[PDB]
Amino acid sequence: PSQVRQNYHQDAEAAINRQINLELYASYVYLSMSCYFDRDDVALKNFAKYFLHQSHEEREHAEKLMKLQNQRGGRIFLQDIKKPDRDDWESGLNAMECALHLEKSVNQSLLELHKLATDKNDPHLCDFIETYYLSEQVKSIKELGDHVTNLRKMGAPEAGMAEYLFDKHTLG
Amino acid sequence: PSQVRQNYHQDAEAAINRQINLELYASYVYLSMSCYFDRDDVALKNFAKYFLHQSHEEREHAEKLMKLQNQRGGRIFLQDIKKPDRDDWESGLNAMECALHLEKSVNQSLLELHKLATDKNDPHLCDFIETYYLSEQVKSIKELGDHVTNLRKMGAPEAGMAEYLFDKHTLG
Amino acid sequence: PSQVRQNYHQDAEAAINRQINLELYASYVYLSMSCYFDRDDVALKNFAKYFLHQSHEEREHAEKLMKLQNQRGGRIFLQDIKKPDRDDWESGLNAMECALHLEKSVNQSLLELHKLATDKNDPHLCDFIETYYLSEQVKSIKELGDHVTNLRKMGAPEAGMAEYLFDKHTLG
Amino acid sequence: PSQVRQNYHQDAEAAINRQINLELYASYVYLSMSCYFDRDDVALKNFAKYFLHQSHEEREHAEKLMKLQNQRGGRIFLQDIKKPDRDDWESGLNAMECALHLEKSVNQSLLELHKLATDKNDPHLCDFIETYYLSEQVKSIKELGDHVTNLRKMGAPEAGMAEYLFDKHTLG
Amino acid sequence: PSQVRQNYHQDAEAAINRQINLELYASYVYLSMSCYFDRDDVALKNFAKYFLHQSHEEREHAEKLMKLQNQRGGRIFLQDIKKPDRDDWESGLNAMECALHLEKSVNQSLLELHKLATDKNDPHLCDFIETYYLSEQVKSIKELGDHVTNLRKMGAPEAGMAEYLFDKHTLG
Amino acid sequence: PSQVRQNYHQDAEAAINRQINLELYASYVYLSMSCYFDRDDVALKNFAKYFLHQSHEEREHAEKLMKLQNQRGGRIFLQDIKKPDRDDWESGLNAMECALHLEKSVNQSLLELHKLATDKNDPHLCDFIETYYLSEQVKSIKELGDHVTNLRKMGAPEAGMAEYLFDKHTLG
Ligand SMILES: [Fe+3]
Ligand SMILES: [Fe+3]
Ligand SMILES: [Fe+3]
Ligand SMILES: [Fe+3]
Ligand SMILES: [Fe+3]
Ligand SMILES: [Fe+3]
Repeated sequence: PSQVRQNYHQDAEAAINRQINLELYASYVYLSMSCYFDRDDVALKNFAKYFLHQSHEEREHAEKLMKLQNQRGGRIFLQDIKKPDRDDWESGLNAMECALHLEKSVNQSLLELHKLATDKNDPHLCDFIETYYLSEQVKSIKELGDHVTNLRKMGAPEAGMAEYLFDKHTLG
Repeated sequence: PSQVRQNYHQDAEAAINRQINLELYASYVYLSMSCYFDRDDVALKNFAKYFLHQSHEEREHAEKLMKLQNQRGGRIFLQDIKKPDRDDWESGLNAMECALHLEKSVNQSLLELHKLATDKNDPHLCDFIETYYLSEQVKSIKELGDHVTNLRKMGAPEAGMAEYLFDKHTLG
Repeated sequence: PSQVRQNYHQDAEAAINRQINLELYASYVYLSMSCYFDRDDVALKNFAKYFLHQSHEEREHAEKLMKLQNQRGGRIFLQDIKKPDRDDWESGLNAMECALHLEKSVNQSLLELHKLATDKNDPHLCDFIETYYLSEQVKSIKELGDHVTNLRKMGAPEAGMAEYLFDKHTLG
Repeated sequence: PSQVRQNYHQDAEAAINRQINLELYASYVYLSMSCYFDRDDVALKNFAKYFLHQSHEEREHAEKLMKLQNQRGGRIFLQDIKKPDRDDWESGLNAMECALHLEKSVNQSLLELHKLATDKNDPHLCDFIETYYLSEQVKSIKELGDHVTNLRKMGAPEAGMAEYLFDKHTLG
Repeated sequence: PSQVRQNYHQDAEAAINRQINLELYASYVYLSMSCYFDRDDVALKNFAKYFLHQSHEEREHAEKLMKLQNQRGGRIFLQDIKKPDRDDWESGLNAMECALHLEKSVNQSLLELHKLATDKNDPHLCDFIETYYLSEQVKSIKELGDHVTNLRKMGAPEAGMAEYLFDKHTLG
Repeated sequence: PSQVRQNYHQDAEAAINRQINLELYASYVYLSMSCYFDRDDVALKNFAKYFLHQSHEEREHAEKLMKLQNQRGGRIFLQDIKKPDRDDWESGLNAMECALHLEKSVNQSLLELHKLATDKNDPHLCDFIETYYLSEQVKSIKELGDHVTNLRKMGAPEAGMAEYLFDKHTLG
């Protein structure tokens, strides 16, 4: 074993490698949304800015899980990063609704990982997930729900001034 | 009697204890409106800010009446603070119309208290109500009437951009 | 259900609404103690200052629980705020001993709420209670015990200089 | 066609989408090298810093090609990002020699893309590749050759002080 | 019982007194290592500085456990501090390997204490150990493993320039 | 012998190792007094501050004797640090009287060590004890005698305001 390794089960080492690939895939989906809003037939620059910011945040989450795996004396194994489900994201409203669905699937995976660390009696790993990951997911899910509510009430997508004025006043 | 007590009738001491409970109840109604606009299915953050500010102002009015009762040598007696009439406030327009009705009922109670101090020949108590309470109620009632007029003219609640743009330009 | 709701049981939503009413009641008891020390027949101004500070801290605790209920997608329901047990608090020593009893009853309710979140497997709710509530209650209970010990040793209430010199040197 | 499109052949649009996937793959290989030097059985922190810097530079190259494709009125199509050839990189010398081989394969692909733009008479695309890509590759290839020369002369890998003192004096 | 005591079992009070003696013993072992590197026949001043810093950190850990025992209303009982296993520590490499073994034995004792607080349902005591002790031990164990790896690769102890150049470049 | 050793007798080397253990024991007794005044049933915070300061001063005296032993080319040998005589120190007056007795026993040991260095003709060792130790002990003994005199005249321990007002005005 590694000279530093203590109280660190092989099931937890394997589950951390699965979470690293999921954060890298989330970063790639947000990059694809950012490219779509910069097309000349779409042209919404504060929507493009917003999704490029989310893409860089998800890469930082991934690089912080790699640091934890080396600190406990586990070994990192990388896999393929699969392509997104779509190339064309249809509208400002539909992109926000797709992002809300993604963030809820990442939160479900983190809750399953906390349950495994609890069953293996790893208190350091439980505290790391609570402190750096769970409170950030709850904050992101609430912001995306508030954006979907306002866009639906203004009459997006059919009311043509709706996505233009939301790009200026909320995302500006 | 208290060693400080002079020209202070027992009817006025009892009427001051009734006004203290009414300001505490007004503060609780504005807190309930502030919580409603922060729901994920409502999401109007400048409406939530506005009503939380009114809730803190009404508590200051209450604490200033307690100071007056101790200065004249009367004795404070507290009662229950009853719950608001509603949990769901329906829209931005309906909440402003409920607040206009509340502020007019607080003003009516203050006018009845000035009439009692006039009949008992208490000039210090008449001047305190004129200086700190009557000119603040007239200013608050006029502001709420101007907000109701603008929201009705923009087409709230059915015109979906109306409450969104009023939250940005008047309450911002 | 709310579009944001995930891993949030209806028993926990109901227990959070009970804790909100208990913090609002604690805030009202400290306001009643602050009024008592400002009477002309009592006249202890640093005792009055101390309890008005505790009353404002307990309102902030309440408003922070309302924010958590809206973030997880639950619904806030308000009740009556009942009046305190007393209008006259007898002395500086007796008021500190009543406050020590109140803070221990609020801590017991928070420990029962952490036990319920543990049984329902809600790690986000467990961490919120640990981080913002449990370490503040332990710190408040120790300060109140140290004030009761010093006042009893100086000979309060019968030694008339005791509460006067404690108001100047500890609460000043 | 797009309303902005002028002098932009479909073969060049397809070749730009192939270069975008190659820069994203280069960024992933440098991230895998950075993780290796942070293991407790390797522990070379200025080697880890150096490769994390190269990984972030290659992502910026990719995001700048996406901007060019939208400016000329072409359409971006993403593919899978394949995993690196290795998980264990053996030594400081072997990692520098693998990086020199990678940078020469990226330069060969850029030279083939300039030849295609020359044959299609696209002067704007020729100038973009010359100005932002060709002079950066020649500078990177020369730096990596100088690092390999010094490490071989000091006696790496078998002379144990060689990689330690190069980490302190050249990469510090 | 103490007037402040709530939810605090006598087994946990006894286990906290055992951890206080273990941190005081760790502080004494690091002081003995610091004296050894200041001998005229050893003369390594950055090694002496490094171990004197660790000795002062372990005393702060002890004094913070005493504060917790008084806050929960338990009673402190002191024992003898036993002498270290050695007076002569042989080399820079052997001292780092002895320190790595000590830090892993302190971490094992803290994990046994978290398991006891979990079984007694003491959430305040669980959070204190997680927040102030577990993340500091994991960070210290990883640093000591990286120092042992570099010293072995440079050829310590037999390669006479190895401990001299590590004292200048890593501990400087 | 050590290459630096000159005019340094083996009896003096052995007497310096005995004085090192006595300063470490004095530091441990003052730490036990500091913990006692922070109990919730005692609660005297300027008494707790005062004794924690004395505990840190006695550790500095010990670390300065270790430096002298290495400078003259002698060898340090550590022993057990025995536990204090008491866990409960009864009052502010009784703790000051115990500290006065301790400081006089440390001074007696230093006078016996100066007499031995005089008999062995070691002028450097005589000057070190005069310059750094003898004038500090005479100053500490006089301060403790003045504190005992004032506490006895104010009526401590039975006059309950005595230790409270001395904590505020002399130790503040
Ligand atoms: Fe994430
Ligand atoms: Fe008012
Ligand atoms: Fe509270
Ligand atoms: Fe490149
Ligand atoms: Fe420690
Ligand atoms: Fe001393």
